[PDB]
Order: sequence, then structure tokens, then C-alpha cells
Amino acid sequence: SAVQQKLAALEKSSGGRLGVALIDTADNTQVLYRGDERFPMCSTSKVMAAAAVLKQSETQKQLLNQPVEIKPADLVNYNPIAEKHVNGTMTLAELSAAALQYSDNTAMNKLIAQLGGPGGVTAFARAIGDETFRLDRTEPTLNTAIPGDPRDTTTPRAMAQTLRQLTLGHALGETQRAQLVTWLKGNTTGAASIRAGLPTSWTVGDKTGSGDYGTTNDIAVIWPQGRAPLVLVTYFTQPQQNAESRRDVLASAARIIAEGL
Repeated sequence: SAVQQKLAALEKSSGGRLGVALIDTADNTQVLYRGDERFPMCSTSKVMAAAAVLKQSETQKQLLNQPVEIKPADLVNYNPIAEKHVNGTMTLAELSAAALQYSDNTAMNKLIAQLGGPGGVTAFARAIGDETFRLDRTEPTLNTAIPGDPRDTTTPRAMAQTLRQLTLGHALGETQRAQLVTWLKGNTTGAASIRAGLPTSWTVGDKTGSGDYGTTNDIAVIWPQGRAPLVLVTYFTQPQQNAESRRDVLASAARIIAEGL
């Protein structure tokens, strides 16, 4: 299609490797570009950890209010919110919000611990039918994004389907789904990524990710005004370990997708 030719040209112009998956929930049509290739998830994996904790809270009704101590040893490389609460506590809700809306890496590690390790996050993915997602490491090493390394990867197709199920479907309870949507809509790190390629009037909930090899990711649910929602995953990675982030590529891919719907 026109769109796949334009995405291929965008990729060629960028020097990297681009993966895109769009689900249009109006007709369940899909647009895929490198849809079944593995990409490093980096912080887009935080959505799965938060959602796994939300799933636990369906049975442990008070779980999100459970206080979790933030100790100096817990801090890793990027902890904008957890830093504000060292030697204090944050609830699991606050940690989930921090991981999602500020990409706090300490918060992610606390969520992973709550789930019993990376295997607990992966198990949740399997439980909702995602056989592709794998979380292998904690923060910050899950962001190494080494070419060919299957650790901490998923595919665009898989992540789009899973994000649809978590936000628009019923993989979570009604209260939990609404909470996840609210958290995603309140993301603070996405202004230059998918959002920047879309009409300003559309409502977006997203989670960015970034890592080594100039890995620049964003996964989003999109609510156009007067139109069924869309799920859009954009993953991008580059051949040089020290490459700079390219959020503009994600914006451009979103713009290309938005042309045509």
C-alpha cells in the first residue's frame, strides 16, 4: 500500500530499523511494518508491569494502596519520582503512575519485585495470550538493546494486540482498565513522539521507551474525535550503540499512518 511504501521510505531516510503496528478498532484492520520482527521494548515494558499489578488488585482489592519503602539502594539511573520519596514510601498506585507517566526506573523495579521477578511480568503476558513478550532483566540493564539479543523484546504486532486488550478490551477488570487508561492519557514523556504526528484534537495515551542503539519507542492508544480508537506501536532502533534518539521518526510514522484513516 501507499502507507507501507511511505513507511519504508521513512525507514530508509532514517538509517535505522522501524517497526509499526496499527490496529483500527473500527474494522479490526491492521497495518504492519516489520510487524513480526523483535525490537527492544525498553520502557514500553512498563505498561506490562503496571498492568500485571492491576490484575493482582482485582483479587487483592487494597493492593494499590500498599506502601512500599524507597531506600537509597533502590535508586538506579533515572528515578525522577522515586528520588522525591527516598527514605519514605510510595504506594503501588503511585509507583505504577511514576513508572508509566515519568518512566521512573526505580518504580519499574518495585513493580517487578511485587510480581516476583521478570518471570512474573512475562507470566502475565502469557496469561492474557501474548506469547511473544519477554521480560528478562530489571532496570536499567533491560535497555541494552543489543542487536539480535532476544532478551526484553517483543514484536510490534504482539504489543499492539496486547495494548488493545489491556486498554480497550477486557484483559483487566473495569476499574483497572479505566485506571490504566487514565495513567496512559497522563503520560508526560510523549510530546515529541507519536503525539507530535497526530492532530492536536485527538486524545492519546502512550508510553515511550528509549535505550541504547538509539532505540526510540512509543506505544499508544488513540481516540480520534468522532471515530473508533486506534492502537499504534512504533519501535525504532539503530545500528550504532551510541546513536541518538530519533523521536521525530516516530512522529513521522504516526503522521503517515494518520494520512489515510
